[PDB]
Amino acid sequence: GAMAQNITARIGEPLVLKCKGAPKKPPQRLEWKLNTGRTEAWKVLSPQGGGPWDSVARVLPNGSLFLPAVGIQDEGIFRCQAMNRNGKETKSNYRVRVYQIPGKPEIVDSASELTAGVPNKVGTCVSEGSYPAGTLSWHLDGKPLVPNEKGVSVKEQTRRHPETGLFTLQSELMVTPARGGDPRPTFSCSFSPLRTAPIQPRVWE
Amino acid sequence: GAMAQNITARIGEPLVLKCKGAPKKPPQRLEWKLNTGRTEAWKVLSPQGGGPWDSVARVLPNGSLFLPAVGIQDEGIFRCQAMNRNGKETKSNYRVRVYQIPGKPEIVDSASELTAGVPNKVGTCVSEGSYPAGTLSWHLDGKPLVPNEKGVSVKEQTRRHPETGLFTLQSELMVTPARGGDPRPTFSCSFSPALRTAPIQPRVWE
Amino acid sequence: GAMAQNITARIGEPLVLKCKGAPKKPPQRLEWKLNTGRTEAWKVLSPQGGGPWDSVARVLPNGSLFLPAVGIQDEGIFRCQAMNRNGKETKSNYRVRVYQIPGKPEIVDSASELTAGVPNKVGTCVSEGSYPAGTLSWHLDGKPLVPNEKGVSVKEQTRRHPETGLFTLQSELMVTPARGGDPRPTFSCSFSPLRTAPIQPRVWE
Amino acid sequence: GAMAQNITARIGEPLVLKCKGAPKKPPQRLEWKLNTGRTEAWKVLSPQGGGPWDSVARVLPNGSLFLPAVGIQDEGIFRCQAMNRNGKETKSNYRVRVYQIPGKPEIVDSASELTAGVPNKVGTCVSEGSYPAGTLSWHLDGKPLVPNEKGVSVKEQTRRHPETGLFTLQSELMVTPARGGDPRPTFSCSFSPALRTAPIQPRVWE
Ligand SMILES: Cc1cccc2c(-c3ccccc3)c(C(=O)O)[nH]c12
Ligand SMILES: Cc1cccc2c(-c3ccccc3)c(C(=O)O)[nH]c12
Ligand SMILES: Cc1cccc2c(-c3ccccc3)c(C(=O)O)[nH]c12
Ligand SMILES: Cc1cccc2c(-c3ccccc3)c(C(=O)O)[nH]c12
Ligand SMILES: Oc1cccc(Oc2ccccc2)c1
Ligand SMILES: Oc1cccc(Oc2ccccc2)c1
Ligand SMILES: Oc1cccc(Oc2ccccc2)c1
Ligand SMILES: Oc1cccc(Oc2ccccc2)c1
Ligand SMILES: Oc1cccc(Oc2ccccc2)c1
Ligand SMILES: Oc1cccc(Oc2ccccc2)c1
Ligand SMILES: [Cl-]
Ligand SMILES: [Cl-]
Ligand SMILES: [Cl-]
Ligand SMILES: [Cl-]
Repeated sequence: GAMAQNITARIGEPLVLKCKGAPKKPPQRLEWKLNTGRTEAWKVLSPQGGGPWDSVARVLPNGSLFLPAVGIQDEGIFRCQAMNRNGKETKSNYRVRVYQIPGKPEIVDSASELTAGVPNKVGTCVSEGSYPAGTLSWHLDGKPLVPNEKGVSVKEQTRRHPETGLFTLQSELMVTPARGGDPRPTFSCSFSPLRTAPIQPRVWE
Repeated sequence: GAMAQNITARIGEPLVLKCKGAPKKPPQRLEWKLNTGRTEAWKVLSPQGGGPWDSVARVLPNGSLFLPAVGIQDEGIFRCQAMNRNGKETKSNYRVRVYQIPGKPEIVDSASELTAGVPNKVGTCVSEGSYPAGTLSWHLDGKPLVPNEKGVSVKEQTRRHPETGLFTLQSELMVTPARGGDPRPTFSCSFSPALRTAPIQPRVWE
Repeated sequence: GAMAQNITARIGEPLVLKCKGAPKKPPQRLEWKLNTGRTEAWKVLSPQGGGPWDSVARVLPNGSLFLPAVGIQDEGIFRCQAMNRNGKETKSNYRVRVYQIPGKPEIVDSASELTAGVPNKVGTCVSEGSYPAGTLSWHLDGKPLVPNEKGVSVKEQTRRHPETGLFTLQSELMVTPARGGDPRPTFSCSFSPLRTAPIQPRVWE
Repeated sequence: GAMAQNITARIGEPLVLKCKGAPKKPPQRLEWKLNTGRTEAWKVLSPQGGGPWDSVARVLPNGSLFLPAVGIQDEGIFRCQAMNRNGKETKSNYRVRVYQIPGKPEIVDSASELTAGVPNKVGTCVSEGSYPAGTLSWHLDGKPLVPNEKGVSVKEQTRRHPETGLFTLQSELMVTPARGGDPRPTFSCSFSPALRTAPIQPRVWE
């Protein structure tokens, strides 16, 4: 596309996009065009407004575009063209990316004992309400644990809320502990674009 | 994919999908899996149910899957696997395609007079509330008018309702009437995937 | 989107799109913009050309846009803006939809005998090389046969060529013939957006 | 979907996916199913193979699935079901995500002088050949520069190669230098999903 300002917009929150170069208040010669999950190619929005789009996005008195509560379908491109009192045309181009932060992840199941030298199910971590999905990461004593790296295995499931579209992640960690290591290791789970309480199992030689 | 029964489901209407080979009532060994606009790959649904999915699709006592009101996002694939009393497994595979019929199309503007031998704007037709979009067709004396036929030109605009996702179509017809033709032709507009407009009958000058 | 001319373009065939209002030959003040399966939002193409896009679409001397062989990814929107010798701006807007016609469908398996009053597998029809997929229809004595209509059952499979993206369809027809009907019915299969040879089984009362 | 091993596969490189629990060599009771950019829902692949798919993915003697050179359209889900000698079934489920690393980013234009207290165009950075697109980040004296921070503005353009589908990024940085700061700041550009540019060191006037 064209040169644009990247905007990250949280779902459920308002968004105001500036129409650069527009007169401070009406009358203004300006037009907004957007191409999002709600449109078939470009949709034109004018200061007059009207219709179904008045429930979604409206042009404010200062010419800015206002969305009262961003949704997944508002991802896309938003552009304004305005004329100033003289007659200079000014363009504003925005690439809008939407997101949602999940709740704190939690460990829903965990082993209290691990046996060194054999594979063990360490635990299951769940995260609810992210957009886009993201992924869950595991940590050992505060250091990242790399999946499928000869001893560490991670499997993950992604499910979508049928109405909101937000993602729930469920990740399972298996480890083969090395003999002669820490007997009370600390494991934790985090959401990769917060972190869980650490679980502290016992390891046997 | 696999061999499936094609199902067409109207938006807003209920849908019942049969789980072939399931026992008539509980207990039943059966499982539904669906992959639609609402899922990340396959979602498993069981007779027990529960959770957010109970507002969208639930397994009935006879093992069928029931959606109270189909939406655009229910397009996709729906499968059941069941075991009968004897113990034979039976699979059911459905490809669900969703649609909505628009209201009757309307002519929102039309010429009352056309001049033969020059291009004329005949009229504008609008259709609201289709899914998928479809297209608008023009007719002259009950015969189809083919766009871009050296004399017939058609332009069309498709807009999407920002909350329902249903389409509104707006089509403009221009024609160059041939000298020595019908002086009172009849034009009509139709929705193409009743649904035809009242005909307009302008006057043509030689 | 905006008011556009709908263009249907066959895959593998050239496409020429007119830039209305452009001067007949250079120099011309004109610009093409396209948004297709090949682009991230709008891509601008100029008469000078250059780069990777010269293998796909180029502006001709008369200002028209030329694609030597349309592919699936050329579906989308194509627009031109030009200035004439005076200075009138003219816009051209095209919505391009791509397709491919399959080969003649064929019956790959068929019953030679049907028993009235019970379900029978009548036959299997295959169509190769369509885009978009389309569907296969069955006919009895030249009349359409409606699927899942208490006596008629149709199942269909759609597969995609891994490299070309063209679709292969396979449809199976089952019928429960009505007692006291035609003893030598004629069935045929057709591609719905040609037709097969009719199969003519024998029916028993 | 279901519980799966996440696999990251570089475009143009081979990929081997293990069919867990399959016998080491034929005969094997196993089946692969994949749903990717190349398929309409699930495609079944067998050890026998054959057809157009033999140019893309084939089952090896040990039952693993092999793709000689991954492409963008191989993103998706790959599953195996096998039976061992005893007779136990084992399933393998993979979620395959494809990527490509761009070339080293470059500064294609830069200011040699900046004026404190006014907005200045610092430079333009370009990255070619990423998948998915990614983004370009700017740094000042090794610290991240946050866009739209009342004084820092960044605009970016993403273009797609019309035949390979790989992305080219172009990012422009503008800053309003604060009076009384470093007179020879160092700016650099980096690719964000080595891959950092040489730093530019303009002069700033008070
Ligand atoms: C490249 C670029 C950046 C910012 C705005 C625009 C507009 C536009 C937006 C609203 C109204 C009229 C024109 C256009 C166009 O459509 O030509 N291009 C733009
Ligand atoms: C090819 C085909 C047709 C109809 C149903 C299925 C199921 C299934 C559906 C629900 C529960 C368990 C299995 C599967 C599978 O997943 O193997 N394949 C199927
Ligand atoms: C609504 C409509 C119809 C046909 C062409 C255009 C262009 C355009 C195309 C190429 C170059 C410059 C402008 C624009 C725009 O971008 O404003 N809108 C258009
Ligand atoms: C949930 C899950 C994990 C891994 C493999 C499978 C298979 C499968 C794959 C290839 C062949 C036969 C079955 C199925 C199914 O289709 O039921 N479900 C699976
Ligand atoms: O929608 C509107 C409302 C008022 C004036 C207007 O005029 C412009 C058209 C295009 C670009 C800039 C200005 C457009
Ligand atoms: O975009 C919207 C959507 C709904 C209503 C609306 O009208 C307002 C007037 C004053 C304050 C806030 C909103 C504007
Ligand atoms: O035929 C099947 C296939 C898979 C599982 C199954 O067992 C279930 C019973 C109730 C609910 C969900 C699953 C029965
Ligand atoms: O790409 C080009 C090449 C030459 C002239 C030109 O000037 C225009 C810009 C936009 C619209 C119409 C004309 C654009
Ligand atoms: O769009 C293209 C693509 C490849 C080559 C090309 O150059 C030609 C010159 C003369 C005749 C035909 C083609 C134009
Ligand atoms: O474990 C399985 C699951 C499904 C089918 C199967 O039998 C096949 C043997 C060879 C090739 C394809 C299928 C074995
Ligand atoms: Cl899901
Ligand atoms: Cl729209
Ligand atoms: Cl397929
Ligand atoms: Cl592009």
